[PDB]
Amino acid sequence: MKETAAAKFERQHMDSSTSAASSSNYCNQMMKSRNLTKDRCKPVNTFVHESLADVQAVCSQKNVACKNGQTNCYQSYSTMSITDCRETGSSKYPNCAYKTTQANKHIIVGCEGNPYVPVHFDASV
Amino acid sequence: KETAAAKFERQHMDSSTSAASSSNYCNQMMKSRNLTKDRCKPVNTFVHESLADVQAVCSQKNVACKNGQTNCYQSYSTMSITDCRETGSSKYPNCAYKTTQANKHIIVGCEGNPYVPVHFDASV
Ligand SMILES: Nc1ncnc2c1ncn2[C@@H]1O[C@H](COP(=O)(O)O)[C@@H](O)[C@H]1O
Ligand SMILES: Nc1ncnc2c1ncn2[C@@H]1O[C@H](COP(=O)(O)O)[C@@H](O)[C@H]1O
Repeated sequence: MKETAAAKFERQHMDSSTSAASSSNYCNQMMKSRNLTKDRCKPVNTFVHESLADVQAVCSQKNVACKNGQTNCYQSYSTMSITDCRETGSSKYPNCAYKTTQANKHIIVGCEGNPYVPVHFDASV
Repeated sequence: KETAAAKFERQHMDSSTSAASSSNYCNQMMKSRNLTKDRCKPVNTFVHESLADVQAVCSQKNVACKNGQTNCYQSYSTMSITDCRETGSSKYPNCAYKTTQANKHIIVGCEGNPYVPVHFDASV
C-alpha cells in the first residue's frame, strides 16, 4: 500500500466522526490509534472535528505565512472545532500520556497537489 | 481501543447543555454519539452535569446494581438527565427515540484506577 502526504494529514489531524473530543481520554486513545507515539511521544498534536470537505476548502482561502517563515500556508475563514493533545508532566515514553483540551479557532494549513489539499498542520489561531 | 471509562463518557455525558433543548435530542444524539452504529441501542441516559460531578458518584452511596453486582453507586444529589427510549416502530438504521427530561439520582457502576463510572445502571 501507499500513503500520500494528504492521507498522512488526515490520519494525523482529522476526526470528522465527532463534533468534539468524546471523552477526557480522547487524546490518549487517538495519539495511539493514529500511530503518533511509535518512537517517541509527540508533545502536541491538534485534531480537527470538521468535515473533510470543509478542511480541504481552506486551501482556497486566506494565504498567510507559516510559523517557520515560509509563505505557503492558508488560514481558514471559519472558526473550527479542534482538540489539542498535550503531554502531561508525567508522560514518559513508551507510556505516553496526554491531556485533552477543546477549542474553537481558525486553522492554518499548508497545501499541495491536484486536488489542492492540506498536507501540513501549521497552527490554530 | 476505547477504555470502559471513555465509553461511559461518550455514551452518557453531555455537559454542553443544562437540559435537552428539543424533543429530537435523542434521535440526534443517539446517532452522533455512535450508539446506533450497528444496531439501535434500546435505552440510554445522558447526564447534563460536569464530568467531575459524575465521577464523584463513585465515592458516594454504595448500592446494588440491577443484576445484583455490588459495584454500583447512587448520587447523593439529583442530577439533570435525559432518558432516551427506542420506539416500537424503530427499525435500524432509521433508529427512533422518545426523549424524556428528568432530574433524578443516578446509579452507576464503577471500576478502575482511578475508580470511575464505566456503566450506567439506573435513575431513581
Ligand atoms: N508546507 C509545509 N509542509 C511540510 N512542513 C512544513 C510546511 N511548512 C512548514 N513546515 C514545517 O514542517 C514541520 C512540521 O512537520 P510535519 O507537519 O510533520 O510536516 C514544522 O517545523 C513546520 O514549520
Ligand atoms: N443490547 C442491549 N439491549 C438492551 N439494553 C441494553 C443493551 N445494551 C445495554 N443496554 C442497557 O443500556 C444501559 C446502559 O448500559 P451501559 O452501556 O453498560 O452503560 C443499561 O440500562 C442497559 O440495560
